[PDB]
Amino acid sequence: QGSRKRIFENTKQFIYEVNSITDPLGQSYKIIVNRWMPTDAVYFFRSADW
Amino acid sequence: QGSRKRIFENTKQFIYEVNSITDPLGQSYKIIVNRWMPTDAVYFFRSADW
Repeated sequence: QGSRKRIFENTKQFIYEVNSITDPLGQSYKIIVNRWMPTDAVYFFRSADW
Repeated sequence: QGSRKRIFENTKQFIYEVNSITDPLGQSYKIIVNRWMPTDAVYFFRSADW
């Protein structure tokens, strides 16, 4: 908790916080879930190099 | 945790919280990581006096 880099999303009508997690280095990570994952592995990427 | 002065950065679409640590004296300090460090010490500076 004490090392949780909060990150929000302003929309002019609501401030939607994001389910993000950060490492000791400060690198923030957003967490999204997909129903078609193989269920026996996790993926880390930027969604732009692909 | 209770004394950590959480500072944020607006970007017109997101609010990225910075990984800043504060001292009991009330001053805040950003935390940046670099592979170029000697790995055995840390530097406290302003980034504008150099």
